Amino acid sequence: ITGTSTVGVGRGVLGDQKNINTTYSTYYYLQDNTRGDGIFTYDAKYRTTLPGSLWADADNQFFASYDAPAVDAHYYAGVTYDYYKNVHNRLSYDGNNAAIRSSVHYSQGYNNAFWNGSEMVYGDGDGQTFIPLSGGIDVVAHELTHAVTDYTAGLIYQNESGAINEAISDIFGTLVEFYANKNPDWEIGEDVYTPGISGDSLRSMSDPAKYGDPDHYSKRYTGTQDNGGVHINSGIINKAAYLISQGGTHYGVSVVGIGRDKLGKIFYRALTQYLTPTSNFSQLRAAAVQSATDLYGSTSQEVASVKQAFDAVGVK
Ligand SMILES: [Ca+2]
Ligand SMILES: [Ca+2]
Ligand SMILES: [Ca+2]
Ligand SMILES: [Ca+2]
Ligand SMILES: [Zn+2]
Repeated sequence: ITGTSTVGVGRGVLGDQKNINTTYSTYYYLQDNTRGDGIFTYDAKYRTTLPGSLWADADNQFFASYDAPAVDAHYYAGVTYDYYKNVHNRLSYDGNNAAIRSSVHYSQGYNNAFWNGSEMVYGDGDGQTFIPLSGGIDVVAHELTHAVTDYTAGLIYQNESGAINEAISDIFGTLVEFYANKNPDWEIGEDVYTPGISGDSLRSMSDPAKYGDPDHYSKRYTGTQDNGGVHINSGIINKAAYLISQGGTHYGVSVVGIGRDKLGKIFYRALTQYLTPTSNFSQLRAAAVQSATDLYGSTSQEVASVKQAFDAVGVK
């Protein structure tokens, strides 16, 4: 919409108050003109037709419970845009400031959120398994990161390349959660998963086996479910990424951590310069080693740690 840029105030899914960038033109819309070609938030009104209508509000105050998921989808797309721009010098997901569109209130009782190749889509959850999924900054950033992967490596969504695609999204969704310093951790989806149980999450990067996902290549799922285990076998890479960052001993192999910042720089380089659509886990190791080499030298501690981490999870 064409109008004046302004700032509104609302409450997110978890009850926190935040300011959001809006546009005024008769109504106040969830349109943030300050980032790239814009961040746009739509109401899918419990239907599955997309994108729905651009979110319009009469007084720029978003404190209704129906507004909550929109507030957070709009705000957390802005934080994810800022992370990629400030940390990695990338302007939006295509690297050329493409507009970011999200629709909330998709369908009824829908326990999922996803990047559909053109925009973000978020369900409200059924209220037991999930609450509205845009309340989870690691969820928003995990899904928005599929857009970057799609424009760069293009990892296909099946077998080992799909599991790498998923792990890359968990890694960067976690780094965005640490960048916003929103109670950060190495778990995924804990702010929006099961409102009635404290302390769990959908997946864990520091210990994938806590929820039954593999944490070593010898425990990888080889059947056909879940497009060959894309959400299951990502635990092997997530554990490798956690060890590169934090360090630790895993199945007797010791890794000296190099921290989150270097973890993000290595994986971002690996993703945008060496991964291809059919890369497998072994090619991922090679790409991460080559990236660390590029950045820190072939005889650095950083290359040594990337090697130890992949060795610890059985990827050669
Ligand atoms: Ca209002
Ligand atoms: Ca957290
Ligand atoms: Ca988390
Ligand atoms: Ca929970
Ligand atoms: Zn994903």
